This record gives sequence, structure tokens and C-alpha cells, in this order.
Amino acid sequence: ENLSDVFDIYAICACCKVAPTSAGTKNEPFSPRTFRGLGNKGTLPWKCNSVDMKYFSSVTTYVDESKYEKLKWKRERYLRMEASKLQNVVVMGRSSWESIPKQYKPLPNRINVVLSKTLTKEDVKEKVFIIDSIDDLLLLLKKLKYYKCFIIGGAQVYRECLSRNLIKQIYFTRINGAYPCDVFFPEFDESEFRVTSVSEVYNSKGTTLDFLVYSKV
Ligand SMILES: NC(=O)C1=CN([C@@H]2O[C@H](COP(=O)(O)OP(=O)(O)OC[C@H]3O[C@@H](n4cnc5c(N)ncnc54)[C@H](OP(=O)(O)O)[C@@H]3O)[C@@H](O)[C@H]2O)C=CC1
Ligand SMILES: CCc1nc(N)nc(N)c1-c1ccccc1
Repeated sequence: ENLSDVFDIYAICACCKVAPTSAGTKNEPFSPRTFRGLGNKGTLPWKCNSVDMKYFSSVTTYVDESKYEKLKWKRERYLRMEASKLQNVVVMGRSSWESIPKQYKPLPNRINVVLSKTLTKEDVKEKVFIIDSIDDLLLLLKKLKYYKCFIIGGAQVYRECLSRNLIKQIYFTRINGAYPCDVFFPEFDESEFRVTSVSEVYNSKGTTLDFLVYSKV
């Protein structure tokens, strides 16, 4: 079956409009995807957005002890048929991991997993899991008790995961504001996904935003 579903590999990200420039063949003033701004100069285009911050925090930390049991079976089941506290898992590439003020790493109540090949335990003192590659990621999950695995960045981790059909659902936030960006959310065959949750329009500091949730067909 689908690994993505078996291990509930959901992806969450936040994008904003892209502030143009007056130079470069990279300018896409008419890109069909209005919200593709992911990062810039190693950080978030926008300013710490309180709301999304809260949203992201909420969603990635929420766990339902009961509903878990079902998932417990699903995985076990697959595990065997293949062989023939309770927190969520967060996963991020080195970049985004560094892009975080140490004072917030690792992320609380969440099993942190950093994807990288240039990091070692001697280097990372935080209590996190250092993964070699998506494959290991899978191997890791297989033997790990958690609610749902989350992919919180960055652009490469998304792409890779998407290209391998490892994303069950995507929690896509949208920040209505243009900001200079050098990193953008990767493309994919959206055909397999259908929006399942469209939140209302929220407001903060004067910048609008909303939350979407696309699911695999
Ligand atoms: N708006 C949003 O929701 C988000 C924005 N961001 C922003 O994006 C930018 C960072 O994203 P991006 O540049 O794509 O970087 P990433 O955070 O994805 O980090 C890239 C690094 O991750 C590693 N990596 C990726 N895939 C693999 C793999 N399969 N196996 C092993 N290592 C892997 C590599 O580590 P190594 O070099 O050690 O091999 C790599 O150089 C930042 O500015 C950050 O602020 C990040 C997340 C979310
Ligand atoms: C709150 C910012 C945020 N919001 C959403 N919706 N998704 C994310 N993946 C992140 C994020 C950004 C950089 C590093 C870790 C997580």
C-alpha cells in the first residue's frame, strides 16, 4: 500500500506572495502559483507571524491518545505483512533546523528529526534524531512510536518527499503579502490532491492569511 498513509506523513508549510525585483531571468511576475514564497536569506520572508506560528505550533503538537490505537494497528499490520508520552514527529532539513533560534530547539513535545549528511551527534547537542536520508527516515518511523509524522521544511525535503509520493496531506498556510524570496515551495502533480479543509481568513498586524489542507486522492 501507501507508505504515506501507513505512517501518516503529512507536510506543513507557509507561503507568501513573492516580492519582485528589477533584475534576473528568475522574475515570475505572472507565476500561476501565487503563494510559493518559502524562504529568504536563510529565514522566513515575512516577520515572525504570530497566528501561523500558533497554528503551526498547535497542529504539530496535537495528539489524540485514543485515535492512536487504530494507527497502531495499521502500521503493525503493514509491518508484518511486509516481513512475510505520545508525541508527533517533526522532520526538517539542516538549513531550517539552523534557521531556528537555539532557544527553541529541539521543538517541545515533539520528536525532532533533522535530515542531513553533514551533521553528527558530536555537533548536535539537542535531543533530536539525525537522519541520513528519507529512506532512513522511513526505517526510523517503522520502529518508532508516534502519532503522525510531520515534515516542516525545507524546500528540498518537500520536493524529495513529494517526488516519492510520501506526502499524505499538506497543511498549507498562506500569507497575503509579497516579500523578497530566494527559496520557493516545490512543484508537484497536484492532481493527486484535493483540498479538504479551507479555513476562514485570519488577520494579524494587518496582514491577512488562511489555512488550507489538501489530501491525497
Ligand atoms: N515557510 C515555511 O513554511 C518554511 C520555510 N523554510 C525556509 O527555507 C529555507 C531552508 O530550506 P532549504 O534551503 O530547502 O533547506 P532545508 O531546510 O531542506 O535543508 C537542506 C539541507 O537538508 C538536507 N537534506 C535534504 N534532503 C536530504 C536527504 N534526502 N538526505 C539527507 N539530507 C537531506 C541537506 O543536509 P546536508 O547539507 O547536511 O547534507 C541539505 O543541504 C530557510 O530560509 C528556512 O527559513 C523552511 C521550512 C519551512
Ligand atoms: C511557524 C512557521 C512555520 N509555519 C508553517 N505553517 N509550517 C512550517 N513548516 C513552519 C516552519 C518554518 C521554519 C522552520 C520550522 C517550521
